[PDB]
Amino acid sequence: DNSKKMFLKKELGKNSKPTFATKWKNSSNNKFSACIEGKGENALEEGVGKIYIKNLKEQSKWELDLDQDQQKNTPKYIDWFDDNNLMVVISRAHGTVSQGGILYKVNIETGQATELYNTKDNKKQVVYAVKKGDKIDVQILVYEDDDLLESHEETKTITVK
Repeated sequence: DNSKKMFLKKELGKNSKPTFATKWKNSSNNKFSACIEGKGENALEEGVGKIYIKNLKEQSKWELDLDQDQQKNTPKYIDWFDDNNLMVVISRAHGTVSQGGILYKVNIETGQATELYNTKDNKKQVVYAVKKGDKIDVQILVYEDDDLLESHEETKTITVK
């Protein structure tokens, strides 16, 4: 596979619960639920956020942490890809320009991640995505130049397997 162990699965106590997270987005089959803890209600606060997952049936709780030596990157936007994987946007943890980045397919159990949309341009950031069947609508924020004073948005529909 063209995947890398980007995330570390860390089990959590039954008493534990997020205190500064985005709203819980349920899985399509309503078996699981996920959110980003550590960056506020809309993940706009600075810092390295953690993806919090909940097995609604078994009442289990765990977190997916970005395996990194320095606290530079963070999950910025998450949504469901299927019943076992998430769509995760990984952006810089600090700064005012870092609204988006690269879109990945992340396994909620193994933390194994594969790219879905990488623009290979730091002036072109994936900010979020919406999936409907085999198609994903990817929003990209394009900055015109290195001054980062002028931007525009794009919608790109990608086909998946």
